Amino acid sequence: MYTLNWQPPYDWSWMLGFLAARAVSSVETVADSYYARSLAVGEYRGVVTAIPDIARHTLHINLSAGLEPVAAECLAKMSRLFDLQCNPQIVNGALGRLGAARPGLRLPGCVDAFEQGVRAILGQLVSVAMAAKLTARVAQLYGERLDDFPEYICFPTPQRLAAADPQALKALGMPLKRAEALIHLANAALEGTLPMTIPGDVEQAMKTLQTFPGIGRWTANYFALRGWQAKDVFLPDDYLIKQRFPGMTPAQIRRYAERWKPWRSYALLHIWYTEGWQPDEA
Amino acid sequence: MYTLNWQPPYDWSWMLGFLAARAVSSVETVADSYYARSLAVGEYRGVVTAIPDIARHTLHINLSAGLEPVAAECLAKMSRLFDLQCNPQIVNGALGRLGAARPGLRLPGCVDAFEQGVRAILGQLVSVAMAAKLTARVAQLYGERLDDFPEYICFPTPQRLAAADPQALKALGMPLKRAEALIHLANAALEGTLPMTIPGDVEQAMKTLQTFPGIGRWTANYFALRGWQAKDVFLPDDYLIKQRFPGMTPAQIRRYAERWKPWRSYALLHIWYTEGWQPDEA
Amino acid sequence: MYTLNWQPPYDWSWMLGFLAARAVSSVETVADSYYARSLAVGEYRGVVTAIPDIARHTLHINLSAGLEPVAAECLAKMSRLFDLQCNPQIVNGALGRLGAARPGLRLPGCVDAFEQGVRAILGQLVSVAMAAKLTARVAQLYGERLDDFPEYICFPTPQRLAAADPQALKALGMPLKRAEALIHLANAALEGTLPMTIPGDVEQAMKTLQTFPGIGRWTANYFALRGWQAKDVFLPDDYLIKQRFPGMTPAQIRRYAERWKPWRSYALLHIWYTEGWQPDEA
Amino acid sequence: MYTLNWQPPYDWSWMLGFLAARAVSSVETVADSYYARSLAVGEYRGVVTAIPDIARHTLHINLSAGLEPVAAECLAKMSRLFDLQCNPQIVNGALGRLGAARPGLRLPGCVDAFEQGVRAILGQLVSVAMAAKLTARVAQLYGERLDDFPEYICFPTPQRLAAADPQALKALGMPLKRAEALIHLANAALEGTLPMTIPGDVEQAMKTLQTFPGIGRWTANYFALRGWQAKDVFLPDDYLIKQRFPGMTPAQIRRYAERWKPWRSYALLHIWYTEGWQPDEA
DNA sequence: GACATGAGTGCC
DNA sequence: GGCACTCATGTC
DNA sequence: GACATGAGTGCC
DNA sequence: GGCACTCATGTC
Repeated sequence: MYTLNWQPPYDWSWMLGFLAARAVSSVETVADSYYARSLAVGEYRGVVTAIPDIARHTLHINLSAGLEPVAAECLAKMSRLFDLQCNPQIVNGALGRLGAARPGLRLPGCVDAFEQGVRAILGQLVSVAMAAKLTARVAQLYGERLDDFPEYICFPTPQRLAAADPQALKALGMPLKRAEALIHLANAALEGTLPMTIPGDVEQAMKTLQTFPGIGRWTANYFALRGWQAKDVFLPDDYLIKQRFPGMTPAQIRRYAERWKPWRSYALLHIWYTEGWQPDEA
Repeated sequence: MYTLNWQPPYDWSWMLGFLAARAVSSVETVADSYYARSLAVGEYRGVVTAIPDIARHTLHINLSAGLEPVAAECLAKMSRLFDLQCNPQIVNGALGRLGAARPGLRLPGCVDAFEQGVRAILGQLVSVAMAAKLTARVAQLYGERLDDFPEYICFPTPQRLAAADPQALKALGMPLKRAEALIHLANAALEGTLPMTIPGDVEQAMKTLQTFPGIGRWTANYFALRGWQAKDVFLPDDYLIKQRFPGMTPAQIRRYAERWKPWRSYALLHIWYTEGWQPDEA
Repeated sequence: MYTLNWQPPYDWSWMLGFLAARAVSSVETVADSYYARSLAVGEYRGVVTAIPDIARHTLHINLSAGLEPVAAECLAKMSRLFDLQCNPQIVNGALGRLGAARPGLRLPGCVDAFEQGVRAILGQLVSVAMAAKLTARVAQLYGERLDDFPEYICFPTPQRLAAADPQALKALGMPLKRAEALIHLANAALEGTLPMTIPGDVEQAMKTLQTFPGIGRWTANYFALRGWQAKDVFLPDDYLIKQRFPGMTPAQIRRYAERWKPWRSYALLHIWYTEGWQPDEA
Repeated sequence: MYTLNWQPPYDWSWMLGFLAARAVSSVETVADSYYARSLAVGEYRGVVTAIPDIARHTLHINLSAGLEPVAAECLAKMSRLFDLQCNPQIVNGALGRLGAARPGLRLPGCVDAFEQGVRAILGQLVSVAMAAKLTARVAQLYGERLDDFPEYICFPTPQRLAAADPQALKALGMPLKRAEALIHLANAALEGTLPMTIPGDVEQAMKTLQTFPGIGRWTANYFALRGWQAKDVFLPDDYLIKQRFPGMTPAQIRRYAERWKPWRSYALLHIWYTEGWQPDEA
């Protein structure tokens, strides 16, 4: 129905694959030709279905009737998720070699900063698949089902999680500390203390974000990258990243990563997805 | 040339009129058949043109090339400005008689919360036409002019007003306290402390805004109403509102206004634009 | 055994009467010729007996063997409780008539600031008789018993009340808010946040006390007078004071009291203890 | 005139030796047979003289006429400075061989915590002798000279040192951060933020003190030890203490000192004054 | 991965 | 001897 | 209109 | 009494 453009190239298989690995049961549905999920914008609810059209370098978006009143916001959330703004020529011509292998690489964003904040926290320590597992159990117990689409369920809202028993969340398979971190976040979201859109001084905001209980530098960085689509942040503390920069310390990986400014987020993504990458033999 | 839907009725004449009186020179251009303005989204900039289609209950939006990359967010911004999500038969079915004369009334939003905050501040005590001219001088001194469209100029940014000399701003025609309110607000915007979207707990947020230097209850209420498009806030501290409820104190006005919950913001717009309105013997 | 002198005249009948009405069962014993109570200074504990010898305008202090290693401290605490430093000629001189019916009037201090802090809070609203009873219940539940004096009990320490159960104190006959006030005061004392000695800036210090939950302006003023023995503070908010200045508001009474500077604490006492008194309708 | 008791043994040579080395000209006089200094308690001023009487295990205190009204507090101030409360059998019973060589060792305290705070700060990174002269300069420049004893100057009040020009202090011979630290400490004293008496939770109160400018973990410790006479604190960050524990790191010394709880302050003093001392090679 | 604790390494 | 900026530990 | 004071009112 | 809320009132 609705239609948005993008600038070639765009590696849709890479993106869909990336979302699929983290997809949450009952919330999202990922296939090789499309993406679909529940979506809440205020008291408006429905299902969004994104269908890319390669030959035409366009993305078709369909909305169930309940989301029509806020169509444009849905579109906006979709374009942030898919990084439709990216000019690959600018980024690739900057990252050089590092990106030459997957020039269609895009930054997977989010459809809602609060959700991403919940995802990031639950992604602490565990495996990607284990976080999706955990996130799935949290959505199941605290999310709302769509009257029109029972197979689907909306991600738990800020109020619902703000009013959850720490013990209950703990029972889903996470420390008490993690559950407290989640509740705190829902409140920050209710009060407007969790920036929902990318802030002008990402560095400063990430510092404030770290004063949140349960949110360390990794979570704040990862949340900035995904939740805000901050394009120039690296994850020198990441598990896989330490495994790509053998024997290097956080401030080293960090100083190194500086050569990719101001597209460190994209460089980070390429490294994660470059099977045998290793720092330059310099 | 995009397109967005709206439900009838929609009083465009009234809306464009409300925007026209507050139109800021070089930033916005208002006519009886279209609205247009400079628009910045991150580092992307251009000019938006909104043409209403009464024939097909549609709103045609056109963007210059420099904004096309972030097209979706632009459409979202225009939909919040024009209140396209509104179901008038629901609001008026609730407001009753108060809304029967102007059922097409809509809540004039903003295209960016930061800008709206600045306008709210530069609108204190002075006249509407004055705030407009005053605000234009600020946009004149701190705005980013568009290369693609020299005639237009982007609204100041938080980083540009945060680094502004108090005295300089004051010399444009405002007390020093107000120049300082603008500087503080820009800072808050920079670090993510200023909610850019409607928060879950609208008054907890408004209470927090009242700690900001230069922001009292009237400014908070007004900011929430237009900046967040909060649908259930009333302005019992408003000059004109006090005149509409002869000899009534803020609390009495607020008590009375409860009859229009959960659509007090619409009630407010109807009462503001209904000369000679007066409360019942209730 | 030990002896401390004073400057005549000293109204011991008034001093003992005042202390006698506020005495806490098992903690203090007040008779016509002597005062005695439990006393803890660190881990040193015992009983203190003070016998005033009018003839030789001296004060005889006896100390249980347990307090002997900290004799001086006990002596200084007795001198602060009895305002032995007072020069009646200077106060009665700077006060004129107001302080002529009882020039022996002394400011009753305290033996420990935290204790006075607790008394001040528990002395809120209820009558003096109820405050003493209420306080007696608190001492009875959290106090320390003296092995050599089974009849006496040490006033509760900050370490016990800080650990106290809010509900336990509430059960003694006080609002939950007042018990929480006590718990917080005890935590402040443990942390070194409660000034145990008169600060140089009493006004600033009191303003800081008022940020303590359960502590308003009255409690802070009363605590300064008794707890720090600050000599220049008035209780414009006091109940009995309001009756002493009919028709006048806290600020009027306060403007009036400026005439007795810098001995307002004393004036406050005289006016307090003069049923007939009334202001000069200037 | 006045007499205070102490339990033997008491190494007076050592004590007077410790105070004489740190004596401030115009403030205190220290001789073989006595100790003397200016003293201010409110608006009462004068000279205090302490003379130990070894024959009867007592200390004689003489107060100049100006301090009689507050004699008891003066007596208490002397008891805290000379650690009269100490029971050497308990301490020495616990310390074992560590204090067998000097069973009369006492903890040199102070007569005022503010003053002690200033001395702690002025003695940072300098020699005992320099600190004394440095301090003396400060005293002379901001003190209150006694009319009855011309050569005696009262130590600078908090009010006087708060309003001191941050440069005049630099002049005397201290860094810029050094003088700001003094001016800060002084305001705290005025507002009641600097505990004047030992808090129930020393570790906590010390943490808070460390948030003070110019006050680090070393000064906070030394301050607790002398200004509050806390008996169980150690100084692993002390230069001399480092030399006494060859190699070992701050945390290791600390863990070793634990063997002397709850008298680490005494353990500390013994180690300071036992030259070829070295830990057990165990 | 979050978080409080702990070793160090130059400049005031 | 304060004080800011890293890494190494060691439960949860 | 933001914002100190000040004084009322009513519910802990 | 504490305290949050409410209604002048005077200033910038």
